[PDB]
Amino acid sequence: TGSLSVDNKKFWATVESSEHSFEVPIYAETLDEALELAEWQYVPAGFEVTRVRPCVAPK
Repeated sequence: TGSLSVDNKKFWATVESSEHSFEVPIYAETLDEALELAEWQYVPAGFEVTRVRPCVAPK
């Protein structure tokens, strides 16, 4: 499903490294929650979560 932002608060945490900045779908209520979610869940992701943005899309 390309439209995974189905009503749930989908966020994109920019997990960045020197070579490339990545993004993984965070699911939280607020942006602060999404933000901690990244730095919380994204430890074994390798990259460093530099940003978190709201997808806030129905698709």
